[PDB]
Parts: sequence; C-alpha cells; structure tokens
Amino acid sequence: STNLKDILADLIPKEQARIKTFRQQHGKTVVGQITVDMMYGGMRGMKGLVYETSVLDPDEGIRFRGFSIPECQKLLPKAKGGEEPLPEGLFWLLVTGHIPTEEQVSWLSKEWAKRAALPSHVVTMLDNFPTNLHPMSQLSAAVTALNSESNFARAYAQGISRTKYWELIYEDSMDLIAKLPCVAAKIYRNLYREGSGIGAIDSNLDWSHNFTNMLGYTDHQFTELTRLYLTIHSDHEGGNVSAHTSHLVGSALSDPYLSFAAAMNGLAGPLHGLANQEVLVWLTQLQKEVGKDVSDEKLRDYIWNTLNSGRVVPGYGHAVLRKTDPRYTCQREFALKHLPNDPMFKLVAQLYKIVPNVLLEQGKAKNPWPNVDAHSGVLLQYYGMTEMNYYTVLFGVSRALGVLAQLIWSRALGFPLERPKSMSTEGLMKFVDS
Amino acid sequence: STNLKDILADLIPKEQARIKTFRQQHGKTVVGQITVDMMYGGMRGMKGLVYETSVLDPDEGIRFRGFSIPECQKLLPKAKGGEEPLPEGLFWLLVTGHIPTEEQVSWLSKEWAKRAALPSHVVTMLDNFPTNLHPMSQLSAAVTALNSESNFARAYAQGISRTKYWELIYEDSMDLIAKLPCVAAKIYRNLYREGSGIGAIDSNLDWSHNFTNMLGYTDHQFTELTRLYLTIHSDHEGGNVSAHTSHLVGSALSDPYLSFAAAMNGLAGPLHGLANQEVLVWLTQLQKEVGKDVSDEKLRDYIWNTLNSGRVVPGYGHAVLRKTDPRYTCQREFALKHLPNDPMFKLVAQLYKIVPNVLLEQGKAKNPWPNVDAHSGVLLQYYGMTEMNYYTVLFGVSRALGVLAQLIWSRALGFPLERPKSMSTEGLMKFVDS
Ligand SMILES: CC(C)(COP(=O)(O)OP(=O)(O)OC[C@H]1O[C@@H](n2cnc3c(N)ncnc32)[C@H](O)[C@@H]1OP(=O)(O)O)[C@@H](O)C(=O)NCCC(=O)NCCS
Ligand SMILES: O=C([O-])CC(=O)C(=O)O
Repeated sequence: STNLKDILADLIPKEQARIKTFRQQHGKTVVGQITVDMMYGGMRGMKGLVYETSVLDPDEGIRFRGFSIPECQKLLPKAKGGEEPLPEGLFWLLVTGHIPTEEQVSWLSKEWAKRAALPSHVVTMLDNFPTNLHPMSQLSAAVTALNSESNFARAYAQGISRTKYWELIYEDSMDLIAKLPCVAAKIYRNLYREGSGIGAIDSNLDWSHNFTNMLGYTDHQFTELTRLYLTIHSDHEGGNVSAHTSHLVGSALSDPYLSFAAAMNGLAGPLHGLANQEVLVWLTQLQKEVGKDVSDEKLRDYIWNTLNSGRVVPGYGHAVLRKTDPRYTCQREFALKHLPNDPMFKLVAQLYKIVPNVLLEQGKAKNPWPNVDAHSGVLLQYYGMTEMNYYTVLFGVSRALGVLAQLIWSRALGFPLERPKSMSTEGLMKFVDS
Repeated sequence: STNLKDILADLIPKEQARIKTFRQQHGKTVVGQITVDMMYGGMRGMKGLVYETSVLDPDEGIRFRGFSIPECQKLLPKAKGGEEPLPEGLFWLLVTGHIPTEEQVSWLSKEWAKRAALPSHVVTMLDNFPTNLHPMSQLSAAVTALNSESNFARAYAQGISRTKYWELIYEDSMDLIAKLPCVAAKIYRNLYREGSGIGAIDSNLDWSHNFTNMLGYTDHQFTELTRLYLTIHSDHEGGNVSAHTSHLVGSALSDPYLSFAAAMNGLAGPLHGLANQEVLVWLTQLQKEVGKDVSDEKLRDYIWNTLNSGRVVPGYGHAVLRKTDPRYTCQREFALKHLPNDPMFKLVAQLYKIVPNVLLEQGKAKNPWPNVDAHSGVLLQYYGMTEMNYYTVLFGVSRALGVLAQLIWSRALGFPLERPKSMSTEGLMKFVDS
C-alpha cells in the first residue's frame, strides 16, 4: 500500500514478461547503424542502451516515465504550505511509473529520515579532509567509503540468488539517498562554515528540508528552490555521462555506492557538471565589461564578438536537445515569481532574448536555445549559495534519484554486463577494407 | 631522447593526420548494425569505441600495439638478471607503439620513483580507514582524494588550449602510476600488517621492486611474478568495464585520478575483477571435499553437478575471447620454472588436462578453455600473498598502465564526450512499429 518494496515486487514480473516477449519477437530488429564517425565521435547518435526511468525526446525535452516537467509540477505531491514538487514523489514515479499519493510521499520521507545515520569513519574522513580538496572529490570518496554499509556486497559474497539482487540494490539505494544530504551538508559546512555541525535529522520533515536545515539555510524560499532543483536534475536519459557511468559500473554488479561514486567522478568533469559555474563567471564578466541595465544591441554585440573570438556562449546548446530545455523554463518561472527584480536574473532573461538569433545565423548550433545551466546559478547565488565549486554537489544529490531508480530496474530485469567491442584505428582500417 | 614526452610530442601529429585521413575517407561507412538484442544485451557485439593501446582478437588473444604476450616476453627489457618483462617497458610500448630500449626503461623507472610522494591528507585518510572497508574501496577513495594534486584540473580552470591537454594528462598519469604502489602498499600494510609503515622508495629500483619492498616482501621470485603479473593484466581492449569506465569519465575531461578511480569502482564489480579470488576459494572447496588429490570423473561430478547446479568451473571462459588465454600459459610456464613441487600448482596443472573434456559437451557455453584469473591466485598464495580481498588491488595497479596510456592518446587525439542514446522499452516498442 505504502510499502514501495512490495509495490515494486508486484510490478517487476509484469515487466520481465513484457521484455521477454518483446525480445523473442523483435530482438533481431535493426534500430540503427554504426559508422566510423560514430566510433570516433563518442557513440553520437548511436542507440546504446535501455534506460527505463526517463527519456529525452530532442524536440520537447525530458519525460519522467512519460510525464513532462510541467505535468510533474502539477501532479507530484507538494510540501504542506509549498508550491514546488517534492523529490520523494519524483523518485517514487521513477521506480513505480505511478504518480504517488500524499501518504506514500510522506511514508517515503519518513523512510529516508530513518536511514540517514552516517558511520563514524565517514564522518571522520569528511572532517579530516583539507579545504583544497574539491567538494565533488569529497562527495565521491565518502560515498565509496560508505560501501562498508552495502547489504548487496555482503549478500552477493554469500551466494544470493539472481532473483533477489534488486532487493539488496533497493535497500542500498534507499540508504544512499537518505545519507546523501548528510554527506553533502557536512562538506558544505567544513568548507564554507569553519566546520560547524550539521545538526539533527527531523524525522517529520521532507528530504529537502532536512538538507537545507543541515546546510544552515532557513529561508523557506530556498527550500522551495531546492525541492524544484532536486526534482528537475534527477534524471536525463541513460546516455549522459553520469547515468551511463553508473549503468556501466552497475552492470559488473558493483553495489550502488560504488556505482554512484563512479557517476560523480563522471559528473565532476568539465563537460558534464560544470556548465552552471561556467555560465555564472561569464555573466559576472559580462556585467563587468558592459555594465548592468545594458542595451539589447550592446548585448547583441558582446554575443557576436564572443562567437567571433571563437568562444562559446555558455548555457546555450545541448548534445541531443534541440529546443528550450524545460528545466530552464522551469527555473525561469520560479525566478519570475520570487526574484523578478534581480540584476542577474534580468540579464539572464535578457540573454534569452538575444542569444537565440545568433548561433542560428552563425549556422553553428543546431540547438541555439538555452539549457538548464544557463539559469541555475543565479537562483543559487540569489539565496546566498555563492560557493560555485559546490554547485555540482547539488546536481549530484539530485542525480542519485534518477540513476539509482534505474539501477534497481537494471538488476530486476537482469541486464547483463555492459561490454561493447572496441577497435584500434589500425584495426578499424583493416576491418572496413574487408 | 630518453624523454617520453618529447617522443610522444613528435608521434602525436603523425597519428592525428592518419586519423584525419581515415575519417575523410570512411567517416560515413557502416561498420555494424544495432539490434534490439544488443541494447538489452549490454552492447554485446557492438563496435562502440576506438581504443588504440591493445586489441583482442577473439581467436589468438591480446595484442599490445601489435605484439603478443610471447613477443613481449622475448622483446621487452627485463630487470637485472631477471627473466620477466618490466611493466615500465609495457607502458612505453602502449604509449609509443615502440619496443623500448633498456635505457628508456631505466629512465622511466627513475621518473616514477621521483614522483611517488603521497600528500599527507591521503596518508591520513588511509590510516583512518577501518578493516571492514574493502581494499578496492580504499584504493578508489584514495585515488579520488589524490585529485587535489591534478595538474590538468588546475590548468583547464585557467583556460589552457585544447592542443596541450594531452601534456597535462601525461603529467597527471605519470604521477598517479608513480604513486599507485605507495597507496596499494599502505592499504596492504594497514589491513594485514598492523599499520606498519611502507618505508622508502629506492631511486635505483624498478616500479615492481619498490612495490614488493613496500608490501614487505623480499622474495626475488615474488618480485619477478609481480613484474609478469603487472605486465599481463595491464590492458585488455577498451570494452571491458574498467577500461570503458575510465574512457567514459575521461571523455568529460575528468582528470586521470577521477577517471582511474571510477574504473576501480568498475573493476571492483564481481563480474569484472573478483574472479581471481573465486577460483582460489572454489579450488579450496574442491581440495576440501575431494581432498588435495582428485581424479578426472571426480571433476565430472563437481563440474557436471555444478554446471547442473548452476555454477561453473571458475574463470574457465571469456565474453569475447574464444580460446586459451595466453596469460594463463604465461603463469603456468612461470610455475613449472619456479614452483613445480607446489601441491596447489600441481592440481591447477592437473586440471589443465581434465576440465577441457566437458563445456562443449554441455553446449551452453562459448570458451572451452581457461582465462587469466584461473591461475593467478595460486601463484600469489604460494608466495604468502594469502589475502584474497587484496588480489583485485594488484589488478588495479596493473590496469592503470593500459587505461592511462589510452587516456593520454584520447585527449591527444581530441576524442569528444561519450554520449550515446538510450531508449525505454516503451520507446523501443514504438520505434520498431515505425
Ligand atoms: C552542449 C554542447 C557541448 C553540445 O556540443 P555538440 O553537440 O558537439 O555541438 P553541435 O552539434 O551543436 O556543433 C555545432 C557547432 O555549434 C557550436 N556551438 C554549440 N553551442 C554553442 C554556443 N552556445 N555558442 C557557440 N557555439 C556553439 C559547436 O561548438 C559547434 O561549433 P563548430 O562545429 O564550428 O566546431 C555545446 O552546445 C556547448 O558547448 N554548449 C555550451 C556549454 C553548456 O551549456 N553545456 C551544458 C550542456 S551539457
Ligand atoms: O544529458 C546530458 O548528456 C547532460 C545533462 O544535461 C544531464 O546529464 O543532465
């Protein structure tokens, strides 16, 4: 009823049988071609993997189990006295494919509060970490060290049946998610608050409220933003570096902790998790080379010169998207509500007007419209979250929801080891010549 | 001259041009189809990525830049009056494509000795890890925390040109390799030697010798085995999970510490680098019930029983290879030459003539021969390396050589972000209809 585990237990056999049938019939159906260019181009356009939780039509944006961001904003349960969707309900949707009732989201909130205790070696390790070790390295090192708690690793060693793998994965995942705000808040304070304590988990609050409590924020609006941020960053298909990494590491039957740890090292890379910071630093240098309240034409020039300099306009474009990312739109709406008269936000909203006009004239874009990262950093800066390095930790906490939801299903459906074939250049050349 | 960097700096242009020419010829040539089965089957049989350092012909075995294991054994520089090839020599071959001279291997030994100092924060972190935290997990956290030392991460933040990326990756990679044995040895000592110190690096010893010295071993043969072990586990194509993970994380421009750390989370998986242990356990379980001594049908029972029980003669087959891993043969030869009157080796050898009888007879199989992992554990055990949990750490240290050789080339060749396309079952079901 409210026990996610029994609900999942009921869904899984339906889904096994539905895939078994599908593979019997259409297993040998060709869905795409592989070229030389795709092999050297990082599997671009290559249909690589099955990923159930979410799907990104390049035209209309991410869909969580068929539901768009707007639909989730409406249907997903909210906090009492709040407007933004709770991450809890997102997670439930990703795991069950069903919109949760208020009671199930409350149940889940209690489960995650109850599983939030950190083992002392992990506390100790975060507290001894130096201030020059980046937040994302700290997050990953600590999640890896939490695998001491892994049910799944201990059970695998003792020869547990394949049919039961997903149960241990689920427990481990519920444990990880529950703990992530503690880990992340402990990093936040140790770096940016002279190592002050994270305080206590309130058993009756939602995941995002305990998190902001542990971060030291009391602004109700920052808690609403967090709930909106953690929902919308939760998943973005299987092919993004962090989801693919966790999928790949998961398939060797590495436990959730190690799987997720690997995903964060993926997310720590510039071309994945840093665009947020890359946009903010530019917006700051923009308002420091053109000044505030500038002119739409003065702006049009800055954009032109930037592209003539051969530099990118950060936050505009996507690997696969070809339109305004709904996660951008999502954030704009929240800005229009709670901080419409913010210098930086007006600038962002100004750049929405100009930037999609160039790039398409430049001819080089395909996607001239903005992505999520164009809009996230000014919301975070607005509420006093100014430490840019830390931003990707927030992304990572969010992305746990997506990839762990899917990891449960990957194990439920017995997905095997990911292991493609590679070729050398010299080997490719001989192969094409035959 | 003896500077690997300058040699590499002169190789790179030639290789870039050679790939440019190839893509300009065959960019759009089809080299494979993607089926629905492949997407469910973890990309099995799909030609996904380019990987230059090594190539696995499914018939003959692994080739490092063209050379087979026997060729490497005859050709590669060995240690003073030793018999086994130095890993240093292997790494030079993978980077350059060229068999190194004695002088080049001597220079490379020294470079790694000079780069071996651990930051204190890593030292502290390792000394504070508990004994219930797996050696592989310690290794992976330690490497991640080493990314505070990263040249490449710092340089990228400052806007360094693309054309220099490989140079910093080379610096980060040399330092990591240099430091790996220190980490690995500290883990060994903290778990299995009451936290006794690893001692000093010796500037006039090879990489493997400093490693055994730090492990606390003083057997000349053990050092020889290590040299051989670290050479032959070094690389095995790009499709394996540890190589592919590092390739994938690497493609976000995550530095080599993050990339390697994610690969260790991948290697830590039971379907990747835990076989070495399984064999030694299963062997002992055989040598208990059946006794040290065994007959042929004595196996037939165990095997058929186990194959009819759902288990499998451990490490007796691969997922792409379809023959007798030459790596085993390398070890068998070593034992016959050094540990012949050893009971467990005698048994492993006694199993090399019998097991082969079935497998094909079962029909439900592909490789009717052993792999690398069927034979490593007994050798290690012979020399007092009895801590099975640690065995994968030795694999980790080895595998650094392959994935980092490739990582330099990847950034040098300007390989882009790995971003394939995922589909839901729901989505795949619609796609086939049209
Ligand atoms: C997301 C991104 C990496 C996609 O790269 P991609 O799919 O390989 O690029 P495309 O297929 O659009 O390539 C077409 C051209 O448009 C360029 N382009 C894409 N977005 C651009 C932008 N905002 N400003 C300028 N040029 C841009 C590409 O660099 C490329 O230039 P080139 O062919 O002359 O070398 C790219 O749009 C980008 O760098 N965006 C800015 C950073 C960002 O917002 N990242 C976060 C999203 S993950
Ligand atoms: O989709 C991608 O490849 C990158 C990304 O924005 C994400 O993971 O959210």
